[PDB]
Order: sequence, then C-alpha cells, then structure tokens
Amino acid sequence: MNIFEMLRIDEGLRLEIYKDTEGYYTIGIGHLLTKSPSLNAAKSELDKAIGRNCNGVITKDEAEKLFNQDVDAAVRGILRNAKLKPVYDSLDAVRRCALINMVFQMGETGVAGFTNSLRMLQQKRWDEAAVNLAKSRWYNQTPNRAKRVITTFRTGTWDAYKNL
Repeated sequence: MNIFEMLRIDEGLRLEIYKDTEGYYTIGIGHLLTKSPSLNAAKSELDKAIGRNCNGVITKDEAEKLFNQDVDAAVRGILRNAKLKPVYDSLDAVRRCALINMVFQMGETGVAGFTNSLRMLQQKRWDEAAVNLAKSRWYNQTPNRAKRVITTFRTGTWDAYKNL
C-alpha cells in the first residue's frame, strides 16, 4: 500500500464533474475545482486545469495526471510549512502517509490548525492523539474516512485499508 492507493480508496474516481461531501464541484480523484456554486465556474476551472474544452468530462489519464499533481503539491506543501514540516520529519513512513492524506483533503492551512494533535503526534503519544483528532468537525462530517486515517496514526500500519 502506498499514498496513491490509499487516497484512491478514500476519494474514489469520477470522470464527470461531481459534488463532494461538502457540496463543492470536484472531478477525478478528489480534485477540488471551485467552492463556487456555479457549474459554469466549475467547468471553466476544469478546462483551465486540463488545457482543453472538456465540457465537464475528463479521461482516466487526465484524472491521474491531476492526481499526480495534487499529491506532489501536498508533499511540497508540508515540506514548506513551518508547522507541518517538523511533524512530518518526526514520523515513520506509514504515519507520514496519514498526514499527507489529511493535507490532500483539508489543505495545509486546515491541518496546521490541529495544534494540539500535531504536538501529540510529534511526541509519539499515539493513543492520545487519536482521541484528540476525533474531536473535530472533520471526524463528525466524514467519520469512516477520518477513522481510517486516525487508525493509521494510531497503529503505524495499513490495517484500516487492508480491508478495502
């Protein structure tokens, strides 16, 4: 299991514009297009992102290309962020994937806000961090995905995904 397979399980693959759990316009493997209510705004962002007139639909290849960019941007983002970098540096390989997953879903800014949880992971207080991470809007809104990530931080293994 690796970061790509993990995120592909959590996000799904859709080749037509869709609305994510929060109601925003998304395409492919969790590639957020716009928070705007307009399907037109969305379709415009889409063509800008692909470099073609897509009219709301893309190919498997295009979806994966966007996915490759997003994962790369997530990693570079963590590495450039004063709050996340040190946490990332401190973790083992599996737990690193867990933090990457959070940043792909909620952005650098959002994860950087989990101050107390970041501190606990850095200290390697596994169980305590899992309990703190569960006290969030994140967990309440997308509980099955949050549980999978949380279990990953808790155990340092891919058990939560070995099912899936």
